[PDB]
Amino acid sequence: STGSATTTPIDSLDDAYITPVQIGTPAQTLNLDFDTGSSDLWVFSSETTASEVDGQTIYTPSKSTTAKLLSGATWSISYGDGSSSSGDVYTDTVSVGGLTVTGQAVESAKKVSSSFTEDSTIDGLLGLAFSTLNTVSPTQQKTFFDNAKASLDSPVFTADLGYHAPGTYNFGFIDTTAYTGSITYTAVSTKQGFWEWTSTGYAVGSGTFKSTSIDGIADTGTTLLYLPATVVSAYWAQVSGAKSSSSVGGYVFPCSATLPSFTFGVGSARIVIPGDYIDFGPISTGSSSCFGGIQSSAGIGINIFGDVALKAAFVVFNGATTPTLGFASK
Repeated sequence: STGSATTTPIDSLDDAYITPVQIGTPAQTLNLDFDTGSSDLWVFSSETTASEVDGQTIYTPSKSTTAKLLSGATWSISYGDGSSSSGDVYTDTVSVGGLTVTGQAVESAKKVSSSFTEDSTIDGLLGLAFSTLNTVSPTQQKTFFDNAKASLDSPVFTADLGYHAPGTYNFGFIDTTAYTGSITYTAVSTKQGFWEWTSTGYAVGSGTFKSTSIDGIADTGTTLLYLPATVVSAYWAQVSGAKSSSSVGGYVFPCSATLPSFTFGVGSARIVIPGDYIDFGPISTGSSSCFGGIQSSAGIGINIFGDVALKAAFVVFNGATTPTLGFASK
C-alpha cells in the first residue's frame, strides 16, 4: 500500500504545517502537525477541558463505531518548546492520504497547555519519530508509520515541505519526480529515539565549505534550524546589523539586510537553504527588527534540523531494519 497527503503551512511564515487525517467511522477529519521529533498521535477531543479549546476541530470517540477505549492507558508529553498535553487513549481507524491503519492508538487530550489552545489551526500531532519515545503507559504504543510499515510497498515515508507553499508527505514510495539529482543517504542513530544523523559541515553564502561533524535530528515539528553557537555566529556575522538579542530570545536583523544562503552537508552532497527561507519577519507588528531562522542550539542539548532546513530538500525517512535518512535537492 501507499499514501500521499498534502501538507499546508498554518500561516504566512511557515511556522508549522498541517496535514488532514481521517479518524474513526464515519471519518472525522482533523488537521494534524506531522512531527518527526515525537512519537505520539494525540488530538483535541470531546474530552479536552472546555476552557482549553479555542477553534480546534475535536475528535469525538463516542461518535466513532470503530473507537475502543484502551483501558487503563494514559499519556503525558512535554515538548522542547515547553508546551505539553495529556489524557487517555482509544484505538481507532486512522487514514492519511489513502493509507489506512486499523487499531491505531489515538491519544485523546484531557489537558493541553496554552500554546496549543492559542493555535486554532492545529488539531493535534501525529508523531513520526521512533516508537520508543511514545508516552502511553502502561503499554507503549506504536506510531502510525510503525503500524503501517509492514503493509507499505517500501518501508519509508518522505517529507517534501514547501517554502510559503503546500508540500507533500508520502508513505510507502519515493516520488522520483519530486526532486532533482540524486538522493544521498546517511546513517541514523536511533539511540535517543530520533531521526538523528551527522551533517558533514556547512557554508555561509558563497563562502568556502567548512568540514565539521554536526550531529542533529531531522525534525518536521520544529520551525527553525538550531545549530551550535559557533556556526550560528558565523552565519549572522555576514548579515549587516544582525545581533543576538537576549530580550527577544535569539538573533534578529534589519529586514533591509540581505540574507545569505546557508549550505549544509549530507555526506559529500550539499543542501542549499536560500536566504529568504531564513526570514521570519518582524518580532512584533510594525517592528523593523526581523527574527532569524537560524538560531543557537546551546542549552537545547541537541542540534535540530527543523523546517527551515528540511523544506530546502526532499527528505526520505527510511524505516528499513537499519534506518537511514536521504536528502535530495529539489
